[PDB]
Amino acid sequence: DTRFHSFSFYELKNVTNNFDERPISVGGNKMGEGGFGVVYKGYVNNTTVAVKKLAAMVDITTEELKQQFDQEIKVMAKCQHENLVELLGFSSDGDDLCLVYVYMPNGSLLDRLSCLDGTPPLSWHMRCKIAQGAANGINFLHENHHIHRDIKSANILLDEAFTAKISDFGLARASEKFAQTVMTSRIVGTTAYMAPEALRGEITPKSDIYSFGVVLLEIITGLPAVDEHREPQLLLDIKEEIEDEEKTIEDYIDKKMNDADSTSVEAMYSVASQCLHEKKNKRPDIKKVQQLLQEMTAS
Ligand SMILES: COc1cc2c(OC[C@@H]3CCC(=O)N3)nccc2cc1C(N)=O
Repeated sequence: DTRFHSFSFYELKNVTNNFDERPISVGGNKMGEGGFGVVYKGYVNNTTVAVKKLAAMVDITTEELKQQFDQEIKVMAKCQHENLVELLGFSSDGDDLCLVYVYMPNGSLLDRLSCLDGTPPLSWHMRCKIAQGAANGINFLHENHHIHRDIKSANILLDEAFTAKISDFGLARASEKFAQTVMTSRIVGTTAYMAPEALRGEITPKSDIYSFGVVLLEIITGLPAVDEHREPQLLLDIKEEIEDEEKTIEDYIDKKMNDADSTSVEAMYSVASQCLHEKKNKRPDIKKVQQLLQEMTAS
């Protein structure tokens, strides 16, 4: 139960060069974006920070956007951990709602897997630490009775040491009876990562495990979760191709690595495969996932 800094909108507007939407690669301040806002690089109190300015980028109301702003703050006040991005403050005065975070110099796992802007590919050694760190962050959330509901590589940020930091808690849901699955009338999340039961309205921590399985496939292959000009379009379908012996995990391993070994790659794939079980009750819990990922690098 934390209390955060309250920033003025105009200081955040000033330190981000009037919310310069041009990418940093061309002299702007934009680091990235989501369906609910744009992230800008800022400089407050000599400290580099990230400023997420909330906007209706997809079909969403002002009231729903304010609820996600409040929910992010509420979750960040309760959940502080090594593998969760740190909220420094917020801005609720003036024109837009802003959320200020600790600066993540290596951006998102999605951007690093795609080598966006010419960044060097992540080694298998770094990818293993990222998978372990992301699982430790999800474990902390589930231990504190929170369901993220939007686990994906755009929501796994990378700090100055490539430590994984789960981000975007605007859709997170608390549950005193952590088990006991409930339903919602507003289905939210990212389609390419969503569990079948989440697509139907169910709210359960088992859906976070399924989404994490898609993230593990992106880590192994370097492929995005969805690509409309690829066969298969959805990355999750490669699990079925491998099960039906049409292909092997070796046919899909990211070629942009030089230090992957068959044993640890097959160990990570086995975890991803278990996470992606269509029946939610057959998936492992996050504790089991954490254990399997630790055994993957043990020697
Ligand atoms: C929340 O803080 C950041 C979000 C970044 C980002 O986000 C893409 C989506 C939208 C919001 C989200 O959480 N994921 N892409 C690239 C770089 C980012 C850096 C930070 C940062 N803290 O430096």
